[PDB]
Amino acid sequence: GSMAVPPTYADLGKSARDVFTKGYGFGLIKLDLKTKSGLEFTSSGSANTETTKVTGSLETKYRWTEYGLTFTEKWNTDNTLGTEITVEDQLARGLKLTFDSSFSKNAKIKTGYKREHINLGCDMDFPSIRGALVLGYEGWLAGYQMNFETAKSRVTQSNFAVGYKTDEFQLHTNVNDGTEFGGSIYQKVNKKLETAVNLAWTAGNSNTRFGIAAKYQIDPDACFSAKVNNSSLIGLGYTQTLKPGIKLTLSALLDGKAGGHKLGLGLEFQA
Amino acid sequence: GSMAVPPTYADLGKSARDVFTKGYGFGLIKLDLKTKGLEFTSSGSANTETTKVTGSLETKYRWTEYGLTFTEKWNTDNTLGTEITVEDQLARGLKLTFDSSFSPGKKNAKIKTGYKREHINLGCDMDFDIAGPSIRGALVLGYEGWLAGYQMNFETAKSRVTQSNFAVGYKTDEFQLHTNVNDGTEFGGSIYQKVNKKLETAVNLAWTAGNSNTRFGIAAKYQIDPDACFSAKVNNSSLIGLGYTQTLKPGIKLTLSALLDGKNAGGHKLGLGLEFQA
Ligand SMILES: CCCCCCCCCCCC
Ligand SMILES: CCCCCCCCCCCC
Ligand SMILES: CCCCCCCCCC
Ligand SMILES: CCCCCCCCCC
Ligand SMILES: CCCCCCCC
Ligand SMILES: CCCCCC
Ligand SMILES: CCCCCC
Ligand SMILES: CCCCCC
Ligand SMILES: CCCCCC
Repeated sequence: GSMAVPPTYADLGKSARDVFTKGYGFGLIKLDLKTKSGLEFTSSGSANTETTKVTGSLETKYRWTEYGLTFTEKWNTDNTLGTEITVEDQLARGLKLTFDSSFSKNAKIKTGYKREHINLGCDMDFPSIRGALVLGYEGWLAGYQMNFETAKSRVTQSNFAVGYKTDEFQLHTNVNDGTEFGGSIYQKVNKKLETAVNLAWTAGNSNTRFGIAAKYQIDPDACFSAKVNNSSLIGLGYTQTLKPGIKLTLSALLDGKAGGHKLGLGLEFQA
Repeated sequence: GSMAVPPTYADLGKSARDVFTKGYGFGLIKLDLKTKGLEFTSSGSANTETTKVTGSLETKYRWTEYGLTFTEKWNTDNTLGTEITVEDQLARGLKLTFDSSFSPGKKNAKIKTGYKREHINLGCDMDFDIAGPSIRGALVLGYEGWLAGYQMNFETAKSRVTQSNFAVGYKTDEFQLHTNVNDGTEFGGSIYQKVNKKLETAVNLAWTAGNSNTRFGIAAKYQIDPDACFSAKVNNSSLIGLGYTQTLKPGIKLTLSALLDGKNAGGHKLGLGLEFQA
């Protein structure tokens, strides 16, 4: 983040998360194709490694910009269809509201106002409410979030986050429902290498969990990622854009200490 | 030993270091007077090469009920030093101190915030200096005896990173192997092994990027009796080092040392030390 606008609470510490999460894709062979990116068509076909289950997905996205609207369609192989309507920066400079639906309810309305040093958020779920608030002060970041159930009239979760970040170095911490502590350090050495460190421990248990990850970019269109943790789990991640259109991702998981591993492959056609 | 908590970054490879550093004290005659709640530790040392004399008066008193520790430092030259330490009050593994000192020499203060835990050992340093404030972080992880540590010093005056140090090592009480890289151009390794209760061994390794030559050292500590021990060290720079320490009675220990320039007639050094404990 190089702007004066703080990210959303859910997007807090995304840089370190991208080092651990993205670039791997274990235990799934998925084939995705997005086109006409404008009417945005997106096809997704993922096959499972453990259960050998093949599930498909076809996504359409009508987006026309001047009035700030974006329609969304997503139907999967086993019928479950949802629509998403979102207007951006029309009723106010930093206003944004969405509308959700599903098919066999799960309708949702999500409102969020962003400004310089401030990024509030509120979500209406159909019957719970989730409110979020993130404040930025000279590179620092503080955040709070509360999920409220309307029927029980009781707060479900309460997360409080503090952190400091730049485009080169990020540190974030958060407490989930009071009993869960989590921390993540992200530091990029150069344009070609990225490295993140993860920390988490639950209140009431003395033990903790830590993990390290890497993201090494050899060529502009070929990079490598590797992660590990104290649970004797290893993860390798490879990616090579074969040509501008198609982009291949091969990865593997190794169980350091029965003896079942995981292997992942991914192709990303783009026309 | 092999406690669940990893050590401080600066404390990585302390078992090997102690075989070299402690038990010697060359070229200095020192007299320490430790006294027990509060603690008044009086120190008086005289240099052998320049015949200068310094005497330090230290006052410390801890408060176990609230984890507080007060510490005062003052020497012959009018230099004052103060330190306050709180432990395990705001959190279980939390610890944070505040140092303050000035010398009629410069004046500076710093706050050192460090959180140790099972398998973790976090530590941060907020240092306010005359030149510029300096922020120094340190994280050390432990996985089944393996230790991986990192440390950075950040000169905040104008955004720059002063030193970056990456260190890995496998540590058990019977065998401690450690390696570190400093500033990306300096490498250093230590091999600590204790043969038995009576003998300890350490090996030192060091070489700099851009120079073919290396520097190594071998040390040893042999403890003849419960009240007497012997030390020895030698490096590839032709420097022999001996030391003898004997507890004469419960409250006193005597330390004799000598540094002998092995090859090329150079100035030799001799050390003597007393440690009254009362
Ligand atoms: C923190 C480093 C984790 C390394 C784990 C790799 C798995 C191999 C470990 C074999 C002993 C359990
Ligand atoms: C770096 C953050 C350190 C915060 C300490 C949290 C305390 C964890 C709970 C342990 C029992 C009090
Ligand atoms: C020029 C920006 C005007 C901002 C008004 C929007 C207020 C949203 C209140 C939550
Ligand atoms: C663990 C302490 C976190 C403080 C980070 C220091 C960043 C300030 C640089 C201006
Ligand atoms: C964990 C942060 C250590 C301080 C480094 C600050 C660099 C801006
Ligand atoms: C525009 C078609 C909407 C279908 C959603 C039920
Ligand atoms: C500053 C918020 C931390 C809460 C600890 C229970
Ligand atoms: C507890 C964090 C201290 C860092 C001061 C900037
Ligand atoms: C704590 C050492 C691992 C951090 C990435 C170099």
